[PDB]
Amino acid sequence: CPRFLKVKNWETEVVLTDTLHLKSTLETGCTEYICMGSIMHPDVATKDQLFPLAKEFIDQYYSSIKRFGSKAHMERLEEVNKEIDTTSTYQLKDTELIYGAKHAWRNASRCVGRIQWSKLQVFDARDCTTAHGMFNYICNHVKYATNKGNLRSAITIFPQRTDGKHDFRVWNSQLIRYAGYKQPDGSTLGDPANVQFTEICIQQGWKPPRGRFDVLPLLLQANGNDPELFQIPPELVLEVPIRHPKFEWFKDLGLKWYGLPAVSNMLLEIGGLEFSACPFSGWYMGTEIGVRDYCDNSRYNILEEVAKKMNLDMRKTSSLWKDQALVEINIAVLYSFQSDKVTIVDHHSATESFIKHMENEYRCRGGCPADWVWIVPPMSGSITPVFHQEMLNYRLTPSFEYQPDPWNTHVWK
Amino acid sequence: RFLKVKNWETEVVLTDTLHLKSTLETGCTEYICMGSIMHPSATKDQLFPLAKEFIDQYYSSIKRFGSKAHMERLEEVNKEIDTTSTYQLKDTELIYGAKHAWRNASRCVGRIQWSKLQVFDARDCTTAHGMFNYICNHVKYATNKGNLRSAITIFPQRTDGKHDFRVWNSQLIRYAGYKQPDGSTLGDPANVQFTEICIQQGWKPPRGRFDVLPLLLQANGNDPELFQIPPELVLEVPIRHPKFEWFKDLGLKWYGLPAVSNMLLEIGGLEFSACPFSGWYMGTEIGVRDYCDNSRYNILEEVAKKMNLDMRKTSSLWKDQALVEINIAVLYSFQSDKVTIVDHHSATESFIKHMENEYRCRGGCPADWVWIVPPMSGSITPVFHQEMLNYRLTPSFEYQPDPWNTHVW
Ligand code: HEM
Ligand code: HEM
Ligand SMILES: CNCCCc1cncc(CCc2cc(C)cc(N)n2)c1
Ligand SMILES: CNCCCc1cncc(CCc2cc(C)cc(N)n2)c1
Ligand SMILES: C[C@H](O)[C@H](O)[C@H]1CNc2nc(N)[nH]c(=O)c2N1
Ligand SMILES: C[C@H](O)[C@H](O)[C@H]1CNc2nc(N)[nH]c(=O)c2N1
Ligand SMILES: [Zn+2]
Repeated sequence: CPRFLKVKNWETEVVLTDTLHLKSTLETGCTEYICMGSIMHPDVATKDQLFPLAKEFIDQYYSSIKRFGSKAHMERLEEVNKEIDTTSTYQLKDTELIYGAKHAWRNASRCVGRIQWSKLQVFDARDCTTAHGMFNYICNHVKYATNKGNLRSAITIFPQRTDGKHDFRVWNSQLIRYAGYKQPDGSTLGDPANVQFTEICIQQGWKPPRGRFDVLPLLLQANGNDPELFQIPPELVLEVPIRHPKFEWFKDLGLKWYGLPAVSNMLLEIGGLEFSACPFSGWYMGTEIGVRDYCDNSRYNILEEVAKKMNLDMRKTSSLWKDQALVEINIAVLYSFQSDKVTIVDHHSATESFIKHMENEYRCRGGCPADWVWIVPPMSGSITPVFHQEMLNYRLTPSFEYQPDPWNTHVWK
Repeated sequence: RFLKVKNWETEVVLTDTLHLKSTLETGCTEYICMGSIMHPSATKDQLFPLAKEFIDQYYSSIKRFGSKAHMERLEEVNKEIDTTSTYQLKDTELIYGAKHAWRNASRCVGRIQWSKLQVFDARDCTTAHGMFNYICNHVKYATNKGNLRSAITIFPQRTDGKHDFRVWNSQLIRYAGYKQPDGSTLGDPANVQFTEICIQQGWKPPRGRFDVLPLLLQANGNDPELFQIPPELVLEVPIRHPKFEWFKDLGLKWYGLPAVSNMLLEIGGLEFSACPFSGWYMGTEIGVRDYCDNSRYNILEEVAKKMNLDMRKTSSLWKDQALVEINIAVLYSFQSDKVTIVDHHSATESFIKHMENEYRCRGGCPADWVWIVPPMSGSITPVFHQEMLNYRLTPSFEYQPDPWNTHVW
């Protein structure tokens, strides 16, 4: 591979120079002959696989603290090496765990919020032994992160994978999501995307309220056991009702959303160690809710209903009636979050901050991996700065990876 | 391997086999993806196997692979390369090659139309005056009084790189750009340099906002010469709004014929360095990019003003509101003037149907998601949710160096 790669901004003419890509550790899925850049998703490590991966991470940590080649550095290496040899695995120090989480976020190419990468409260839940404990740790996460509306980003890390038969898993893909109920007539109530999972909860014993916005319970798996259900205390789930600063009729749509965006289905990889349950959260960019959750056809799909109340011409598509209702819905989303003092950021602010982050990363780190397809907002794309920014995508470690859904793999005891 | 692509909205899965036929790099490796890089990085012995491959897929596509017709054509291309270091395409081959280069154009959302393309063979052109005549005919045919028609004019292939035919204009029709004394820019800022090359060549600029640039035509590696297209061939649209009567007072117009002239058409290892091609506009090209790009006409703030919007915080989404209205006006103007235009909803729908067509009859369709998704309202068009595989099939339209960075005067 070439040593220096250039990326250009076509709006501002700025050329940046990337050396970081040389440290690339995982495969992107692309080859010289084909590009999988728009593809969403393109029994444990042996002692001989683990040695190099650990050292790689440890060297990197001691590099970051300006102690590379130090006595403490070599002692730590020997300690890890002996531990992998005696026990087939090793344990991270707390300092190492905190560094790893922050760097997994820093490396997350699909994330536009990374200017905040170094400000992450890390909760070490590695002493957790049961689902009830997982629940306690998660409720504490939610309340801390929620902070009465002034959200703070956090990750809670449960015990690492051992033999693969003893995984900790949060079965929910996000900590806070709404239920979805298929009707006999074929229509859906709630969030249609969550029907499969809503059905799983009901099977496990959940009593469904069968409403439009029912917060799903947590389905929690400790130490490879069958998962158990818990209801998050309602008072811990901050919610915002959606209203419009001009249209008085918008509140009559009976829409609201949850304040805390928290991903619980991904795998944290640090020094070759696998943290299969590592829920993390930050704060929302408006378009996530206003464009995707609300306007995707497979989601709440409210464009039609909103276009009507707006008295828009809906016969030809070239009136752009769809577009005009999209903007208003996203105005209402940002307006309702700011008025209730819940932290939210619009797609203009967020993309602008990300350009500045990316540049500083090029200046200090020699690169900043980014997935344009995820980075560009799902509306008004070219009037945000990221649209015009060339990006290099590649996969540094530590990282957040995808993993199989647990209901596909769980062995019911 | 047989690769699969999923649409996440409809859950339709398609299976791509066609990708196995490609041999040109895309720029990515297993460890670095350059999916958002705009521009990622011949003799007898080089020229033949390519000639062969192209002749082979031609006779395969007309259902006579290994025919007597096929065999002689191969021997034909043999001797011709052996003795002239090149070869000339049959007419039928030229037409097939052009249509398929459009078909293989990953970045093009309009490809449902690929097989309806009027091919003007201009290979007997020898002078810039010649080229100009050919181009005027192209523009006039393709404009067609508003009922636009896809066309391509193909000039003589490269021979030795020293006698290249080149259209210096990157597009056949574009407005001028003037670097003002006070530091502002008049017209289209994208064109400031090219405009200045024209003025330096004798062009008398009217210094207006929307001045059609003259043609700068290079024939056979010679110095280029200026030609103004006759105004009655250049169809333009005044932009007005269906509800906002003040929008006409903005003073905006755009040309009707989108016609890319800076690209290289490659067929059978032959290089057509001058091959302007045109179709018809998708509304967002003008409403979003041309008008609202910060480094282009940059009209967002002005429009938002006339809309009396609150422009103090970005979170009022005032920019978004203005953008939607600008694109409504654009569609409405063209439509009202019986000039062919397509909205990003219609065009994306057509592209998804086209994709399904391709996978069913051809086994795939290379598509560049970064280019296919419109620059506004992305996820409320179907292509946002469509996984697409990108790879490079030939015949293709490629990029080439700007001529002013290579030509020896
Ligand atoms: C602090 C405020 C943050 C903001 C505003 C933000 C912004 C975003 C946005 C808009 C997305 C796209 C999500 C989607 O389309 O589904 C995203 C994805 C993502 N974020 Fe961030 N983010 C934040 C914090 C974090 C944190 C704390 C982490 C991890 C420690 C993180 C890691 C990721 C990852 C891994 C993805 C892609 C997830 C996937 O594949 O579904 N982000 N972020
Ligand atoms: C017939 C109606 C057509 C429509 C609606 C259409 C639509 C589009 C659009 C919106 C773009 C993006 C251009 C940009 O943003 O700069 C594009 C690009 C492109 N089109 Fe099409 N197009 C059409 C016809 C054609 C024809 C006739 C050809 C060739 C014979 C062609 C080949 C290409 C190529 C090579 C690109 C990429 C240009 C570049 O790399 O800058 N298209 N098309
Ligand atoms: C995988 N596609 C489905 C996404 C559904 C979904 C539903 N609720 C919340 C999120 C959160 C995504 C998300 C995560 C984080 C950490 C920050 C942020 N701004 N956004 C995602
Ligand atoms: C390279 N990025 C800037 C392009 C600017 C530019 C200015 N005028 C016309 C075009 C042509 C774009 C274009 C080309 C074709 C063939 C069809 C279509 N609908 N649109 C492009
Ligand atoms: C097919 C395509 O990869 C898919 O729709 C992607 C496009 N870009 C995205 N970008 C973000 N932020 N989130 C998404 O879910 C997607 N989906
Ligand atoms: C950086 C990125 O490649 C560049 O901004 C691209 C993005 N997508 C595009 N898509 C289209 N249709 N036209 C363009 O000029 C661009 N520009
Ligand atoms: Zn790629």
